[PDB]
Amino acid sequence: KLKVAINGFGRIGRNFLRCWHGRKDSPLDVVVINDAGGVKQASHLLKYDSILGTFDADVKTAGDSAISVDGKVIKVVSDRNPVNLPWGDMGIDLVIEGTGVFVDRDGAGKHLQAGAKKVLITAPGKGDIPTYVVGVNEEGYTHADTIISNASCTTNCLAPFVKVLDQKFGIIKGTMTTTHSYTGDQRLLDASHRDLRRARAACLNIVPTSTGAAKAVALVLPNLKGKLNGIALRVPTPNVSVVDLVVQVSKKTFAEEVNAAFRESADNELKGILSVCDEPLVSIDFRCTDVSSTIDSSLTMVMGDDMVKVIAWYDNEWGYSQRVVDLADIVANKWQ
Amino acid sequence: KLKVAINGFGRIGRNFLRCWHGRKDSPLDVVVINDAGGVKQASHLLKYDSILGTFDADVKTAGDSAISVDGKVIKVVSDRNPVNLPWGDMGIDLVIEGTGVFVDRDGAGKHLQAGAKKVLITAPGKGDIPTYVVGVNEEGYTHADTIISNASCTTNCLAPFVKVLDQKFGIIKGTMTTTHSYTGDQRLLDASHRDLRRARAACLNIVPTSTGAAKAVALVLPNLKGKLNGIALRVPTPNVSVVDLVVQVSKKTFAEEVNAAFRESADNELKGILSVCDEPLVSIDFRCTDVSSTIDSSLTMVMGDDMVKVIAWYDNEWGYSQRVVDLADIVANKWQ
Amino acid sequence: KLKVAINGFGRIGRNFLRCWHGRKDSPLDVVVINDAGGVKQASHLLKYDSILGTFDADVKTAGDSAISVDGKVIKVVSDRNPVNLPWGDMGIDLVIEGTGVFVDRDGAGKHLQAGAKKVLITAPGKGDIPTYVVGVNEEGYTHADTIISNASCTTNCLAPFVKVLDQKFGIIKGTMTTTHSYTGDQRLLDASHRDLRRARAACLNIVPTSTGAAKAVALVLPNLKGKLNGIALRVPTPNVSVVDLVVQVSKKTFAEEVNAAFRESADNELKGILSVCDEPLVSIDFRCTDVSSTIDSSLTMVMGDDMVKVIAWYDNEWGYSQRVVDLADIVANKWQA
Amino acid sequence: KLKVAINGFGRIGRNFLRCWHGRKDSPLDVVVINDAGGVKQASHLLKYDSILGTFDADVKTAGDSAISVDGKVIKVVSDRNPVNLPWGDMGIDLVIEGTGVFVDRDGAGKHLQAGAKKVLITAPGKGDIPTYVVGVNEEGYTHADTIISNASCTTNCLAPFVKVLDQKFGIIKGTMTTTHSYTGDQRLLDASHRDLRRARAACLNIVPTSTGAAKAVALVLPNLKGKLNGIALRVPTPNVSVVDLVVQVSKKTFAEEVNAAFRESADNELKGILSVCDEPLVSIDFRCTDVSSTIDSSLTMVMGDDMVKVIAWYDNEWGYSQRVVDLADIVANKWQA
Ligand SMILES: NC(=O)C1=CN([C@@H]2O[C@H](COP(=O)(O)OP(=O)(O)OC[C@H]3O[C@@H](n4cnc5c(N)ncnc54)[C@H](OP(=O)(O)O)[C@@H]3O)[C@@H](O)[C@H]2O)C=CC1
Ligand SMILES: NC(=O)C1=CN([C@@H]2O[C@H](COP(=O)(O)OP(=O)(O)OC[C@H]3O[C@@H](n4cnc5c(N)ncnc54)[C@H](OP(=O)(O)O)[C@@H]3O)[C@@H](O)[C@H]2O)C=CC1
Ligand SMILES: NC(=O)C1=CN([C@@H]2O[C@H](COP(=O)(O)OP(=O)(O)OC[C@H]3O[C@@H](n4cnc5c(N)ncnc54)[C@H](OP(=O)(O)O)[C@@H]3O)[C@@H](O)[C@H]2O)C=CC1
Ligand SMILES: NC(=O)C1=CN([C@@H]2O[C@H](COP(=O)(O)OP(=O)(O)OC[C@H]3O[C@@H](n4cnc5c(N)ncnc54)[C@H](OP(=O)(O)O)[C@@H]3O)[C@@H](O)[C@H]2O)C=CC1
Repeated sequence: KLKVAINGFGRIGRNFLRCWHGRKDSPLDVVVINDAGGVKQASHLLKYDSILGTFDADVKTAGDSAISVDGKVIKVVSDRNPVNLPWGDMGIDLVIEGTGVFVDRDGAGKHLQAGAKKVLITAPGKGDIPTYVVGVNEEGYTHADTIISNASCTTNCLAPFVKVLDQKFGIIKGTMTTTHSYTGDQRLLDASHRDLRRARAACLNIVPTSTGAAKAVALVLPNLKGKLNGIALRVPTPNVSVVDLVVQVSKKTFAEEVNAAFRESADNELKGILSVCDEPLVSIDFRCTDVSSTIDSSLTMVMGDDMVKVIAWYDNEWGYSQRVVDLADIVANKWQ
Repeated sequence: KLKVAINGFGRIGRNFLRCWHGRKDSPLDVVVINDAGGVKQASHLLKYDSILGTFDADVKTAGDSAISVDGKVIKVVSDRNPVNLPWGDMGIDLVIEGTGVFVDRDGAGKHLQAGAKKVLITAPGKGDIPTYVVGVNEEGYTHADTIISNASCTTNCLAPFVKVLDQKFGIIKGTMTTTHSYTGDQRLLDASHRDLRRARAACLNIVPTSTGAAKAVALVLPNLKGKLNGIALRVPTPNVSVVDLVVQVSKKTFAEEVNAAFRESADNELKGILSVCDEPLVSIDFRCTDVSSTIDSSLTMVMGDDMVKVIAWYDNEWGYSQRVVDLADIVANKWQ
Repeated sequence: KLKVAINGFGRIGRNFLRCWHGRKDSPLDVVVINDAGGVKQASHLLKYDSILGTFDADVKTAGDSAISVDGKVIKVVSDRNPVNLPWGDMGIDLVIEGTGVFVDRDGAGKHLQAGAKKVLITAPGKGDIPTYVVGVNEEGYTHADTIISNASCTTNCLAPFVKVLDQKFGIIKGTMTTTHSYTGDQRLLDASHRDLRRARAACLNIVPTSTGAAKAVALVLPNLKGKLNGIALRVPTPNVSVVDLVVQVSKKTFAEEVNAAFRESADNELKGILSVCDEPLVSIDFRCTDVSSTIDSSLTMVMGDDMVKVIAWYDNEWGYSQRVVDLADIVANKWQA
Repeated sequence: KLKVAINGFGRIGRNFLRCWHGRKDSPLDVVVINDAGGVKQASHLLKYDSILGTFDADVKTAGDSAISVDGKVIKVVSDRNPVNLPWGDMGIDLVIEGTGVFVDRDGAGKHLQAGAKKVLITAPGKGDIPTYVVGVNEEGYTHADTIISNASCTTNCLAPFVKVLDQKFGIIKGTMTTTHSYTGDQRLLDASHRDLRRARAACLNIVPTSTGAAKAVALVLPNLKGKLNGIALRVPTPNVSVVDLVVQVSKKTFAEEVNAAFRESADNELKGILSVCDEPLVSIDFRCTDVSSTIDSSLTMVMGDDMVKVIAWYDNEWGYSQRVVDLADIVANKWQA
């Protein structure tokens, strides 16, 4: 019931399509896809995936202008410049901007120029762009918004439980470290990169790198402005990441009280977004989890009664993608 | 000038031998080695190493009771039970206990029974065993000690800079997380293990696990008793690890002041033990570093003036081994 | 029907249970497991798998003596010594031996001493033990065999299509190499091992190691006695392997014909055993394939009309386990004691 | 002596510089580098290497136009378009082309348009470009060749011992497979790529991919035209590869004899090019070996007296680079313009 266009059929673009496919009675209708790769490439890389495994659905080529998924057809275009896109011609209502290169208002606006009605950036938007994290501040959304951001994968894992920590105990200050799976932005072997660390062989190193999730939390949760900072450590795993948040709170507490606070939310206002796991699991066990963040309850610690340490897992590819579909769903429900 | 016996020719045992080999005018004399493996195995695995690379020295078999290194001969025995060892027969002064199974007083004492004069455990000693970290409290050592511990690799990285942080700013409370390279204690593929997490495929997961380094710091630095706790995250790298320490201090400070405090120590009382790196490096760049801990100066952060976050690198195998040689050197210099 | 006991709940042991669980109207009944690790461990590792993913079934501990899967309770014992197992007491018909330590008659025989009626080794048997490969020589099995072998994962991948090659082109001689994923027998980090190459860090090296798969093929395809040989190259992947076979055939041929020969068999004789893939895929795309061998068609080459090169993929864990289930199924159907 | 310019400071480009740096009394003088990434980047990546380790030399930036290694200053420029390079202005004699994008005459020719006197491609040339393999056909090079190719890392590993086999046993036909470490052309995570197999996550798969190494061997050893073929299997290791060759030889032989043949050549003809290792080693033990091919003796097999299987290791980065240095050395010694 809503014409959606996928701009950039990469990890997020493909995960998004498969996430959408699995939804029941979806308000969205993916009609077109744009990628620098060919049509035979789109179908091949959509059907076979080194992380999600083979797609359980009939995926084949539909000529040279489209692909087929369980019968349904989806147009396939290719144009590095968004302005030259048939968005208007097709009456595209929403464009899923997942190229990683059109994050500001100028770049992302080119979709609007091409005739698109609205755009959702699958990443933090630079400049003055409204960003939303489902379960944290999506209510602030309004159809009047033509360009919106769904933040980063890390921000979607952090915001949900930081919100609980702040409402229940009151965060004073804090730092975070995310031991993150490597991503396409890194190099397979030591090679040129503006970030001299991300330039190093990704499957061979623990790669420290900056993160904006810490400060970005303040966007969706104003009360946290200037209260958090952090860094990231990219490690040799292909997917699934973990956040290590340490905060000083105003109200004294203890490990199990903190955990119970998370469970209360997980069962109510954050059901489907936040989860608490009591099992002694490892990263691979969290692949394909729909929630944005899963607290490893047994790792929660409190030092000196007011320094809380929380460990939360998140499938950076799949989990975030479900959040993209959710935000897109909201756009379709609060339309015109 | 001191008969040393290597009990357990594993990662630490082999690294220790190669570390010792590189020392100039060493007070130590490695005369014997004991391992569950054969003689041809000891020489092969000593000469070829997937982490340290090929040993630059002539290593060959010396029959069925010894091996040869650059000409020098070293006896090779094999006996799972230490009591049945020719320590007394050879007049062994010090035994480098690196089997990982004789960590308490009963088990490690068996070396003394076999005729050994003293034992140095290359790991935290369980029970009432004096533990020392060079550069932190080695002065407390006395020849009267028959069984001593050199703590863990993590404790040797943490203690050095925690000592500086506490003397210069006064630690109130803190938590730590070590993103650690996998070790032999983990499983290559999901298999039986008392620790249900360490039981999972090590090259495929981020594996949370308990650590005693946090509490162990209190042994070598009494003032820290009950002030720190922490966890470990084993990741898919074969060697080199990193500590992420967050502490609340009494004296307000800022990132560069903290770094300068580390440099001051690195240049004086902690020269050779602690180091500060201003380069934007990654884990592989710290392999074979002799220091116990290297602060990544650009990652240092301070939140709200009294919450300090420090990131320090350490070669868990090689770096720790140099510390083993150092403690052994001390034992030889404060002998009888 | 058949009372089955699993001895050694490792990769194959757990892949076996899950393989069995997926079968419909199984003639087998897994009633007990001998896990050295314990009940909590058996339940946890069965539920969570780094390769197979989370078992889609309700798995929990049952008291301190068993576990349950979707309600079916399975007893759990722990004795490293087979002779002390309550096999006779429980009336165990078939013991699935997947410890990797009781691969010879004296070892496996211990299960018989404990009362089990028959033992099936999930690996090449050592010595005079009959070995079978489903799709190649299973018909040779008889209820009289007290100790059988299901061969290795490599033999199960090779034998099937080698059989097609031989009967269709006549194999004169040949050699093969398997680029194999690492396994529990290798070392995570450089450490003691009888095989000085397997002693080296598995996730960091290309590790050459001997293989009996080539010779083992003669045990199931007598016609190829002393005609094949080869080695293995253990590489840094957790599961799924690939065999590279180069044979000199009597009949001059060409790639397209060789592939066509495989397709015929795959569609008939070896349906469910051998497969042919025309897609340009990679190792991971073959995880959880039930067949024991999948020919990569586009890689088939023929040099000088008589030198054939074949590349076949195989899930050394899941595909092999499915075969162990099939062989056990034959033991049940051929039973009648 | 020879004014050398490095175009493309990638894995080979940097391995080259370090290889050159280790040489004594080199006839080459590296005076400029064209790095798209910049000066700080060229200096940093030259100093810190995830595979080679930290360069044991004082490496720093020099102003904003150059870098220096142990005091020797090397200019750095950045133009993705070769035609605009100051080659003529600097009087560059030889351009080391390691970008992987100017592998044909029209591409490499751009360096000549910019004033360089000669171009040496660190990869198979596309089209009518003469290609050489040090130890096999270097003597065929003449100063008249303006654009040459040093072939691929796989061709440099195969050719050398294939030459020994052919002249000592006569190769009738053959096929090979190289279990190759991944390279920058593969994708870190599933992503767009002309080669649908190379598009797949490199550290997570066994990736089959085509190779020209077999055919390329004919360019340096004419005698083997149309006699060999093969493929490549990219595996999860960062560096070092291994070639698996299976050939049918005219003269009946046996493993011990084949190995002995390699040792003779290694000790004479191909000393410093071919080597023979009797140790049971693994991939990592061959990092930084100067030879371009090391025969794993204990793995040599012969099936039916005429089917020979050879396994040879090679550091596709460092060994190849050392060869690029040698070929450049021949350009200098054979110069005289
Ligand atoms: N991976 C993850 O865990 C998450 C990523 N994100 C964000 O999503 C974005 C993309 O990331 P990710 O999918 O991971 O990375 P990928 O590189 O896998 O996806 C980016 C895609 O953009 C495509 N592309 C680039 N330019 C164009 C263009 N101009 N027109 C059409 N297609 C184009 C690229 O095609 P080609 O390959 O041909 O160059 C590539 O397929 C980034 O903003 C990232 O931060 C957010 C959450 C999670
Ligand atoms: N790796 C690292 O980063 C560090 C490890 N350590 C500590 O050092 C110890 C060993 O660790 P590590 O070297 O890493 O592990 P390894 O398993 O590589 O070394 C342990 C060795 O003990 C040998 N061994 C076991 N029992 C005996 C015995 N009874 N007699 C003779 N030899 C025996 C084992 O032989 P076999 O393999 O035949 O069973 C193995 O070679 C542990 O205490 C560990 O915590 C401390 C600092 C750093
Ligand atoms: N992995 C694969 O791809 C294939 C393996 N195989 C074969 O199957 C066998 C096992 O291999 P795999 O599962 O891979 O390896 P694992 O090591 O994962 O399994 C072996 C199991 O045997 C258990 N065990 C050892 N001794 C005993 C005992 N005495 N009593 C009870 N349990 C015991 C071990 O327990 P613990 O860990 O407590 O020591 C371990 O769980 C081998 O014969 C192997 O060659 C065949 C086909 C495929
Ligand atoms: N790696 C190995 O094992 C071997 C590789 N080779 C061959 O060498 C070549 C390069 O391979 P490799 O070093 O491995 O790969 P890399 O990608 O690491 O090196 C290629 C380099 O070319 C640079 N580059 C691209 N275009 C230009 C340009 N127009 N001007 C200046 N610099 C440019 C790239 O810069 P940037 O990253 O900024 O895009 C990159 O640094 C290929 O021909 C390859 O087949 C041969 C033997 C061995």
